[PDB]
Amino acid sequence: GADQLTEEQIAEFKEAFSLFDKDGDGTITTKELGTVMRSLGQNPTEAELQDMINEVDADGNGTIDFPEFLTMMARKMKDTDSEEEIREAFRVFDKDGNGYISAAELRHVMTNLGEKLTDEEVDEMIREADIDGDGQVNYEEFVQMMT
Ligand SMILES: [Ca+2]
Ligand SMILES: [Ca+2]
Ligand SMILES: [Ca+2]
Ligand SMILES: [Ca+2]
Ligand SMILES: [Mg+2]
Ligand SMILES: [Mg+2]
Ligand SMILES: [Zn+2]
Repeated sequence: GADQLTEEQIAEFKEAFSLFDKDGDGTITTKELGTVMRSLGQNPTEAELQDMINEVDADGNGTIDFPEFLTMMARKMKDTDSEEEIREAFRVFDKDGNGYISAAELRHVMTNLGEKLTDEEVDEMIREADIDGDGQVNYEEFVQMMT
């Protein structure tokens, strides 16, 4: 849902993040999250606070940065949020929007993104990611292509 947030919503979330981030180091700790929760009448344990962070902790460093905070504010988990971002990346290559990346689409978009590969490199990239062997890369294959 983080992709559906408006500009004013994001600007308000920036103000909120700054109030959570007491020491201004750009990350929210369990200590900082706990302060906020208790100001709102809750008493989460340290384990419950760490779990709130883990649910959005895409990089696994144990703290919330602002992109992860946007996941939290959209009331989403990190797995759904990452799937939204992978699907956005997929759509960049799927120029004709049919749900499959062709060799010509991969060559075209990679070229315009500054990496001009030979026709042989593109065919090789397609074949390696093409699991079901239909000659194209669907979304589920695109995810494994990126791991
Ligand atoms: Ca901090
Ligand atoms: Ca993190
Ligand atoms: Ca396509
Ligand atoms: Ca395929
Ligand atoms: Mg969304
Ligand atoms: Mg966006
Ligand atoms: Zn995200």
